Amino acid sequence: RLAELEEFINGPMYDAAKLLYNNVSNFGRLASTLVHLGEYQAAVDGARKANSTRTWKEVCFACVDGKEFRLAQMCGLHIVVHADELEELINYYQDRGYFEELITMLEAALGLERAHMGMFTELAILYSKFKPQKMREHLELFWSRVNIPKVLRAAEQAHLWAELVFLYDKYEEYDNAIITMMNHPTDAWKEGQFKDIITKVANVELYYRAIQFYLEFKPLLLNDLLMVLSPRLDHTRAVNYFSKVKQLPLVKPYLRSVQNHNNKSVNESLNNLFITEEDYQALRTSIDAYDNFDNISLAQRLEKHELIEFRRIAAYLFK
Repeated sequence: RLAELEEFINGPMYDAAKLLYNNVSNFGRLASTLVHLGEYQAAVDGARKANSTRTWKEVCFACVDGKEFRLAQMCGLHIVVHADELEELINYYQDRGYFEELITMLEAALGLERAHMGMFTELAILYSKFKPQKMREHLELFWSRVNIPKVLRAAEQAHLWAELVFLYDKYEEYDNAIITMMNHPTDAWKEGQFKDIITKVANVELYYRAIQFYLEFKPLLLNDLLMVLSPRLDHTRAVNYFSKVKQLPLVKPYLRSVQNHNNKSVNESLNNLFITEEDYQALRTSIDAYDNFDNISLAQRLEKHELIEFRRIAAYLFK
């Protein structure tokens, strides 16, 4: 020990070289041997002085092997910042099965001034398959600083529907956000945002596919939803469906809201309602303001009605 301590340090083996490399100050191997000597905490000092990447990898990895984590962490925050290195560092903490610590480190890295995309993208991914509850609040803050396509394929695989919509939304892949809110309603579906995304949708067919969904599982919301679909909705096609599905009394609010298009199936459909609900004043106005309908059919149908207000209308229709 002191044998070479006062000899090499007098004038111009892991424990001997430890001193040798120490005076020449080749921290590259000073740190390397310190590890190879189980003197971890100090080896992280040599790696600091050595200020080398390939060097922190030797120390960090071994520091891991020795299951020294608070060390392997601060000794790992010097590597994550290096995109070209981020992967091997993760793939290493993975096979050693230390997924818990790997995600505890990245937790801090995020703070680092040199924190990049590859980090946020990788934390999300991990979070999905190891801490789903966090997966949300994470995208909530760093959805902009992450490779979206990869994070999606990662929630798709992790059935995190609520989040999937979030991103599909941000990534402006609206058709997908809707399709998703529609197959996994409990999770994803939210009344308000459905009425905001649906619009952006590209493939209009989804409207008719949504109408059906809302109609079969959410009746009270079908009208307010129809109101937003109006501009691009093929009303004749819409009314036909509701009619075949004998649901026209439910979409009344919508029918009135559209009738002003003097659409036929609309008037005919709308008029049948005023009739079954003995609303003759409303019927009068309808056959007065909008004329696209078969008056003789109506006329004939009404001339047989038991209510005088209607029989009078029939007469008016025939004239």
